[PDB]
Amino acid sequence: PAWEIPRESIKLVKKLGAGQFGEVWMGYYNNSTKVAVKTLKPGTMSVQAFLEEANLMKTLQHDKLVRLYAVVTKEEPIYIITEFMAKGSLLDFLKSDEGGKVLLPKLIDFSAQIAEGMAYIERKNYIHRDLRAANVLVSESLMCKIADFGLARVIEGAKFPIKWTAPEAINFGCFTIKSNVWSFGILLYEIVTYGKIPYPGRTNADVMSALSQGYRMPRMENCPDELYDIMKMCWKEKAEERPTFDYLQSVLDDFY
Ligand SMILES: CC(C)(C)n1[nH+]c(-c2ccc(Cl)cc2)c2c(N)ncnc21
Repeated sequence: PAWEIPRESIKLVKKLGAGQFGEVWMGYYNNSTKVAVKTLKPGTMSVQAFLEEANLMKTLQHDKLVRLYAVVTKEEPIYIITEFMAKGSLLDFLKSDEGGKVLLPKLIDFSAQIAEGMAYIERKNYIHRDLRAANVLVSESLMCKIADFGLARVIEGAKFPIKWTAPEAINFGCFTIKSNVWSFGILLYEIVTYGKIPYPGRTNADVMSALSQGYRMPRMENCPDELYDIMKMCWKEKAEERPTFDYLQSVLDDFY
């Protein structure tokens, strides 16, 4: 439709990350606009399911969600062209020297921005399924935007993140907006700790056992009670008893 553009009009300058699925490049749309280019390495999938991500983005357009600009799907290397996010993924950023020197003020803001984009997705009636700091991107103005809608659904190459996935989603395959709320609470842990792996020292297997036994991550050092209460809320066993992303955005804006 109005998303196909001729290869010509895209210049790939510098590589930003290799996957076992493709590359991400910083580039230019006809010299004027800085863009990111998601490369598909052929044979890996699914020159379609690679595009499922882009197809989903055509519908999901909010300011705190990475914006699609265009696609190139006619020659053998397929591209997804999006808004370029200068500071990379939220995970990477929080771990960098610069990220290590941002105080809670901005961390809570990061957190609340993500809660905002998620409040759009709930409203829109979608689920992300793969919500975590590595799937949040940061621009120059320190804006957080949600990316990677590979697993996003309206109700395969895939691999949902065990340590981020709600217990009823693991055990009964039950993915809902409320399961995303669980994932968000884990993303709060990620933010607070400056990009530490959840459940340090535990394998996916362990975690999960331990979840079936009512285990929660104990309150972490350098995390205020009120914040941990928000985390604890997102982890309520009963999915129905977890907050909405609107309540999260409200409660998060109220730290001052
Ligand atoms: C992995 C990393 C951090 C280098 N990365 N990944 C993407 C990205 C590109 C296209 C889509 Cl469809 C989704 C995400 C990205 C981006 N846009 N801007 C800056 N860094 C990006």
